[PDB]
Amino acid sequence: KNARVIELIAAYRNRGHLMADIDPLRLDNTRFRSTLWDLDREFQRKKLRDILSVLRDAYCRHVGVEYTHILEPEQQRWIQERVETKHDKPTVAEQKYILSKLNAAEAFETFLQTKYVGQKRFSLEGAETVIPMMDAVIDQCAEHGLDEVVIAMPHRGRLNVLANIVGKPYSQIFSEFEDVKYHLGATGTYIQMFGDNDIEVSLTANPSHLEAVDPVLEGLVRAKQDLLDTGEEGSDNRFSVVPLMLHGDAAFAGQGVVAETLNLALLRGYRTGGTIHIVVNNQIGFTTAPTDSRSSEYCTDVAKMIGAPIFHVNGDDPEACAWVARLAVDFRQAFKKDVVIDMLCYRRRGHNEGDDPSMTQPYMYDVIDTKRGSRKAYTEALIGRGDISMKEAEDALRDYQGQLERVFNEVRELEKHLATAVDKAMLQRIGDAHLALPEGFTVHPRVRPVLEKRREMAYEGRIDWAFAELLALGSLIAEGKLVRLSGQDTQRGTFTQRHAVIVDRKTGEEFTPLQLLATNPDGTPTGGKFLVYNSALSEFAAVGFEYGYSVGNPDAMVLWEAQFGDFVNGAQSIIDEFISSGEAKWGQLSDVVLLLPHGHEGQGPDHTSGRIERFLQLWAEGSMTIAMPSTPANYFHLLRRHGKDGIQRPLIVFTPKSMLRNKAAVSDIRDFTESKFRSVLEEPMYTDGEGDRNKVTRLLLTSGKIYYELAARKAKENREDVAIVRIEQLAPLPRRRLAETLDRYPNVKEKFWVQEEPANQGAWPSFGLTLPEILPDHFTGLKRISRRAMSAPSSGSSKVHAVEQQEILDTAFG
Amino acid sequence: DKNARVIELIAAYRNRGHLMADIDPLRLDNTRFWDLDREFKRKKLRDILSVLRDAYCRHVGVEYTHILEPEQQRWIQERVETKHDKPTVAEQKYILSKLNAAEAFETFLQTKYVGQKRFSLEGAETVIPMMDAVIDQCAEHGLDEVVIAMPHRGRLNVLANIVGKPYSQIFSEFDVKYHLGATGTYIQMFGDNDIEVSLTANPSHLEAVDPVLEGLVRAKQDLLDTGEEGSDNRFSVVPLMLHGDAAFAGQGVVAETLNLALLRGYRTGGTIHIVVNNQIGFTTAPTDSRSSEYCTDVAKMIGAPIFHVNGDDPEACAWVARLAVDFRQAFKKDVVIDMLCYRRRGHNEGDDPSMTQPYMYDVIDTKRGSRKAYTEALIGRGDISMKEAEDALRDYQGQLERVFNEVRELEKHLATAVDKAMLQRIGDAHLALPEGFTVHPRVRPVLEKRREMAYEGRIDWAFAELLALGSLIAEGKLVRLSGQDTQRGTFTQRHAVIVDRKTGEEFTPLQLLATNPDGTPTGGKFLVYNSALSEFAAVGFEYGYSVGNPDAMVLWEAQFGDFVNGAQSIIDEFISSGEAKWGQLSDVVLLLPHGHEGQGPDHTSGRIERFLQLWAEGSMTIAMPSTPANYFHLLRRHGKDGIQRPLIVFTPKSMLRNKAAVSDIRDFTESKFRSVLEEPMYTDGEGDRNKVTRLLLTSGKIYYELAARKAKENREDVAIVRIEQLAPLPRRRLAETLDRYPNVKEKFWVQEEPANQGAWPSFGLTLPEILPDHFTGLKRISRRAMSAPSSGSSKVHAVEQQEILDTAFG
Ligand SMILES: Cc1ncc(C[n+]2csc(CCOP(=O)(O)OP(=O)(O)O)c2C)c(N)n1
Ligand SMILES: Cc1ncc(C[n+]2csc(CCOP(=O)(O)OP(=O)(O)O)c2C)c(N)n1
Ligand SMILES: [Ca+2]
Ligand SMILES: [Ca+2]
Ligand SMILES: [Mg+2]
Ligand SMILES: [Mg+2]
Repeated sequence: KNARVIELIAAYRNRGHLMADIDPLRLDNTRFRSTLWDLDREFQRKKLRDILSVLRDAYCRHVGVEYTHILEPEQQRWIQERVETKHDKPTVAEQKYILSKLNAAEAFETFLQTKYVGQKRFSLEGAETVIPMMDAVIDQCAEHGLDEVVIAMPHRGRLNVLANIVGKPYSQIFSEFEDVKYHLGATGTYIQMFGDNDIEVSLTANPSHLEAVDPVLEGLVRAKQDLLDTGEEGSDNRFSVVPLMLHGDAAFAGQGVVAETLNLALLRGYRTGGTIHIVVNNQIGFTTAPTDSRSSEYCTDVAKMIGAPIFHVNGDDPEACAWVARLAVDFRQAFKKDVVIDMLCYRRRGHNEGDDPSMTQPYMYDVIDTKRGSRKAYTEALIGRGDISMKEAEDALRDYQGQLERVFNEVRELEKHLATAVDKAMLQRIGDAHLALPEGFTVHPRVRPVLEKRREMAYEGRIDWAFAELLALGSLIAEGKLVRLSGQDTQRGTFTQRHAVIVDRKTGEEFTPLQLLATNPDGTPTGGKFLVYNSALSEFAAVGFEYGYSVGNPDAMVLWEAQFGDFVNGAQSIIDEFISSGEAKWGQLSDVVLLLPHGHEGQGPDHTSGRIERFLQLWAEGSMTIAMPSTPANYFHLLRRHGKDGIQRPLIVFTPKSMLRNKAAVSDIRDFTESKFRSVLEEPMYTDGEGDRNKVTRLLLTSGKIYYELAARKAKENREDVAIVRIEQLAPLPRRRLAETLDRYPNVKEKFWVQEEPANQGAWPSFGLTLPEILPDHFTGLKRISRRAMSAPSSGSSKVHAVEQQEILDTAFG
Repeated sequence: DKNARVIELIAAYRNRGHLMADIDPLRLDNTRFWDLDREFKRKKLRDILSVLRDAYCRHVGVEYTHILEPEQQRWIQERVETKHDKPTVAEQKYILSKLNAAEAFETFLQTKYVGQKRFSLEGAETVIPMMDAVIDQCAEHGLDEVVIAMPHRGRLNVLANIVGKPYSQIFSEFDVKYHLGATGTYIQMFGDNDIEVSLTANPSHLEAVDPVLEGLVRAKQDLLDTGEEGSDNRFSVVPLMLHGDAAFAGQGVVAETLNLALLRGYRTGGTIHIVVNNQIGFTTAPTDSRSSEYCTDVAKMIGAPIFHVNGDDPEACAWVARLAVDFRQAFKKDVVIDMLCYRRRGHNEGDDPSMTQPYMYDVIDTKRGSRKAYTEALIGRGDISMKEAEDALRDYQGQLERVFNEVRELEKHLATAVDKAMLQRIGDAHLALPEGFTVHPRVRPVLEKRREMAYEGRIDWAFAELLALGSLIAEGKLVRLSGQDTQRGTFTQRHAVIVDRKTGEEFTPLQLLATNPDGTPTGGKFLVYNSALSEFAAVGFEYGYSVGNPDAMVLWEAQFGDFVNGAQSIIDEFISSGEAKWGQLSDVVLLLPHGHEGQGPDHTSGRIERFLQLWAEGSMTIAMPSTPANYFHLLRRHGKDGIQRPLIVFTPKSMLRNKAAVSDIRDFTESKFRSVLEEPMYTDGEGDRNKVTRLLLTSGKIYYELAARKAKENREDVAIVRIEQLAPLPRRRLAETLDRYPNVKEKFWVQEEPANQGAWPSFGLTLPEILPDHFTGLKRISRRAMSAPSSGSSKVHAVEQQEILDTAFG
């Protein structure tokens, strides 16, 4: 008998959610339809009837709890202790407060659909309970003494969230009201009703691409946490900035970025101490039914990927919704892990102004047509339960009418109205840091020569690309800058060149040489820090995270590195919707750096190109800086200029692979100490040697590693009639420097743009059209030397690659 | 109290025994790890506990209590909680012969060639007898084919020891081999059945092939009349998908693809997943690659059973592979096998993996391979004699010599028009409702207007599309059309499926064209679905479907072309380049709603400039038709041309309801696709081509606005020529048309898109070089260059649009 009871307890805890009354529409009738002497028997010693009543109340009323999939027993125990108790009914005051939030939420919706045209698509009607729910989340975060709640959400109810959650005045929200308002960021202050705390509340900008903002929000919150010295990189472990992420049911189940972002939730490089997720589950996706949208019971099942607790709650019960919101915040604070709230509700209107939703979902909309709103339902229920008197209900309807008038009236009143050069001692310090190992640290035998070579380079020169990068980042840290660098295998470097983190051969302990530069020789901190991580195997979420990190902390140097530039197309949505366009669309600024290894080396179409042509196509005046440096010193100056220029603008860098180890691609100490970034470079024989520019009749214009091959062919054949000029900064085109450089070769009769990439790729598609237009006296007659146009970045054969490369060199010198 | 502790103990093993199972061959985590003769309800507690420890805490970690279906939990419980009969000596020797072949292959690959370390299967060889068991069990069920998708690790070993490709084929001109497709036949060793085994092509982008494989299998399943769109529920084409641990946890496409597993439009009857879990991703440790216990935790999204298996136990690995196939057959749902193993070598030739993972590699350095381990284990247990072990080693040696010798020996050596009757039949089909069907009051006028357009003309875009698809079905073609809200259409224009107002039953008017008037089938079919809210998986699936059935007409529709960038990896790695890279052909159609209408930067552009940039001769067809009839002929040409080539179409939004954008019946019955269109006043009216001094070249809906301005101002001096086919550029038709306007003094390319977008970036550079006698001096009229596809303000949009029209006629 006691064995059947234990199995019955487990059955309610595991599967009671399959029988909970969570759907306000009750669309599926089969949901519910599909001994007595044992009830008074005692089984802590409690009667079976009391055990069963606690289980039905906790798991089979208006909240479906999914938590037995959680692997941590202490988390399962924490939930079952809070859920399996006799809960004290809310005070009438708390019920009246929740009703006032529904009053404000519904008053906003009535106004939005009555005053303006084309607002049906944004309607929160049938889902208004999300407002007292969000209110409870933020109020509970303030109760925990947290610093800020950052929200990311799509368009549904966004202006309602601005007014009733962020607390933006109507004068600001409806100022010159057309749709861009549905994409902009916002900031406000939430002041507790029944408490004495306040908390900052912000909303991040986003495109119409559903869920694409998810990893952006995480990076933004992480940057804010790092600044407050809270969380993973902080002294305190309160993670005092809370991500509050809203979603729609169809998008949450279908978009891959959701799983990529959930995958970041506990990573040392990306954790934000747990995100509070709210899915506005109106059980429809435009005209699409959930059966065509997902292959699982709930739209939230993806959250089981990280063992997150899931609460399915009935949107027509705002008390249960507010209670679950507060429980979610307490779980997040206790375990620093994500909590998912699935609010079952409905979409009162069609998807947009034209849509009659009974055309495609007649059964659902015949049931929706019998529904009174959550506010009228909650007021009527409170009257029935004997919770409020007829007078108190009339006062509630008066408060609703007052809110409605206030928004109409207020909107009516609104209608009436630099050097980057460092001293040599900085280079020496960064070099010495590579040999300043912790006491008893055991360096891997193959890493030790790298550390010694770096000390040698810092004092004697011949500085390679990999060290030049760390000299730039280390000098920024010494000057007080926060530097965050990440990507796939970025700590060591894909080409075993970086070693930003070195690993103890015996203990596995990590040592970060550049972190020593965060402390001055006197011992005081510089205010700077080096944060370097290996990312998860993701492009979409990792790029979105780094973009959001730079938005969150504009003073940080933020770099994301692709394993090979060819994989960055996995993050195309972030490049198109945020990086390249966020500034022009929303006035949102980012200084994020994307490092994209690029170059034709015969390793195939997925290990050759960062798609220079695509980034040049996205570019417009002042949107991004695009570069392909050919020397370590120039890369050093490019990064230091980027971090010190006081301009928040993304930087795209096409970085080398084999050129990392090209013995000709090295720089002198004086290039770091007495020079600056050069958008255009000339051959050293003309700037520092005995070369004669006046002998040149053929000018080769190029970018990147092909320069060294062209220079080696020029040297082999003693071709004084040919000069090679490098365009280091591809965008904005350095018009003036390019004009000035070309003027010093007066006997040029022919000019060629030379590139490794196919004719429909690389810089030619844009340069071939732009250069003869911006500089007609220099580039009229400009011809191309490249690989033939191809549907792939390169051939799949290393043999075909070598022949094509030799054809380019032979044509250039033909 | 005693019995109560026993039930709680049974539940703990079933729920959490996998946390204590000896699954890791390396045993990296050390922290991982009397009353018993009393009978319980009748078995002794010691025998109850032994069954539980063997089932859940030995070399297999079973995760199944998260499954919501109780019959699935029961089915697993019953097969895993039994005293299992030890495999026959013939089976153990067979598993060892597969490990022998697998290891001999690896020794050869790493000894003969340079640069093969990155693809080494050393430490993970047990995946070969595991895959062998999967395919053998599929053959035992009498299934038709197993289609594999995998990344590069052990790919050539799979070709030789699974697909059964000869060494002469594998090492011919020997890295493109690591990406190509392959087909073979698997013949059972101890059975009398055979099964086809194929491998699909893939880029280096890990997991990107996942939805491609599902689409390819579904196309094959539809062809064999099996599964969702078939007579039997066998789903006799099985997807076998391999993965790496870091990519399976980090790539979003995995979740998007798992999300398709039970959908009516995308289900393949369950996929068998094998994760080669070597507990590393290049230099990255699992604690930096995922936020959960297992790399396979994403599979809990669809309640899939998960089996964590020790790669050093090939018997347990082969047993789990067979159980997985039985589960898939019983429940038509995905099964995930997490094979714990190790990566013996560095990620590549340069890598000393102890630089970044010294503890793991000091433990790997003590490991003998799973072959030497399994041979020694078979001697110790007394399952094979010393002689049989020597023969087993003689078999390895013999397999090694054979591959060296065979590769050594290798080194030495049409009209698209339809008739009036066809148009009328498609119009009439819209009114041929099933008995007792109740049409929605707002859908009924659409059905009656279509009958009216079929007989009287003024055919709009939406009907012209269905006229093209419907006529192809009547001719016997399989038409598969899908995308977000595609059944109704995003702009409420398609109504390819209509819903009974009273019962909710779906009716597909075009499906009536799959049956001849005599009652016999045409062989054609209309498969139309609302997709999940995915771009990456949905586009990958449709691409895969076109590969799987080259005779099918496959169309994927973006809600707005602006969202197709979510599928950029599929566009770049498969659609635009699969033919040139792997010789893999696809006739997939992408329909991208496009046009400047003031709805913002995410509801304006399908990024024409990006598709034109990807294009190279013979890779794709790119079009932006301006008339319903020209769109009809474009789709008909595409489906009937006998060429497998992707088609990119920039489709209208407001132009769907533009009263001037309608076609006559004669445009369907007596014309063809026109790559270049002239104004009807010159081809059919009283317009004089010799009066023209200014030529406006354009594409798409802006034509109607330019024509309206011409008509308002009676501008006989200006002509508007449309480029309907943007790629390949219709060079001969363009020259021929322009030669008909001899007094042209100036030419302009006119477009709605910003100067750095639309067709201008490519046309501005390409038109003066391919046709210098016509386009030298070509000038642009467009929106200014922008970092976004458009302004976010409808007011700015209107001003800019008027500026374009005023410049064109200035
Ligand atoms: C990435 C992306 N794909 C497609 C769309 C087009 N779209 C807009 S709303 C919608 C349906 C959304 O359903 P759901 O996520 O349940 O949200 P709801 O509108 O019901 O609140 C789609 C497909 C989009 N905005 N973003
Ligand atoms: C989409 C994508 N991103 C990045 C890479 C680069 N890459 C190649 S192998 C590797 C690590 C793979 O780890 P895992 O998935 O565990 O497979 P394994 O090599 O261990 O078999 C990465 C990140 C890739 N090929 N594809
Ligand atoms: Ca800057
Ligand atoms: Ca074709
Ligand atoms: Mg929805
Ligand atoms: Mg791995």
